[PDB]
Amino acid sequence: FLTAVSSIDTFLPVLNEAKLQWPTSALAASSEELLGGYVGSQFYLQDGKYMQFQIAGSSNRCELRQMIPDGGSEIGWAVDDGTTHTATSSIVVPEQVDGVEEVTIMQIHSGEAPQLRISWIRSKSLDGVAYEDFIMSTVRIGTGDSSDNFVKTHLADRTAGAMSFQIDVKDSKLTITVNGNVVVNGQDLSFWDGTDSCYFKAGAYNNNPTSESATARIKFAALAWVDHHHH
Repeated sequence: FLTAVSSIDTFLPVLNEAKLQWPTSALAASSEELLGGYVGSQFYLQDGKYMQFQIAGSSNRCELRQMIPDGGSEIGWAVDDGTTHTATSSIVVPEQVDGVEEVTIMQIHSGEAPQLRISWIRSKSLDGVAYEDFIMSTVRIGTGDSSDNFVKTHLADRTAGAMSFQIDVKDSKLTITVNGNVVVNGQDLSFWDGTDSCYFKAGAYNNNPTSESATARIKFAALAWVDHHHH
């Protein structure tokens, strides 16, 4: 039988501040249900240690969505509200099966668009350099579809072992730290000033697969939204 993520202590803080969306943006489990042992093949505890997300199908997802703690409603914050917004994680990205091409593993999202996606990607060229099997950041600096709306950055080659991520947003600037090294230092997010519906997500969101049957799989060793106000 599948073991529930809430059966150990590691992920209780974040489960108290999230809801699960699966297999689309539809609610699959409230915070209370996650703390109460919600479990399925899409979301279970692997190796007694990892919060494992699994999803197949183009644009489908199995993702935690940040919520107000202790049974609260949807959170929304702004990049320019003056507070530091921080997410941390430690992620094992296994070798992905054939047909999986890109998996988004953390996001900053608003009602209508992703400000930031961190994704694993099988193969891509960036700025005239071909990269394989790597982690990338995609930042939106507009809502359009042309390449001037995006800032895309190679963060790191995928490792077999856990990779740690920290995302900080403060005063309309984004910092991304990977394995303790600042890789994205003060990216401008001021396009989004005034949008007060932003929130963190994490999990697996499957992008442009070549088979809708192929299951993406991501293992989290740690995940938290870090509150700088301690309220």
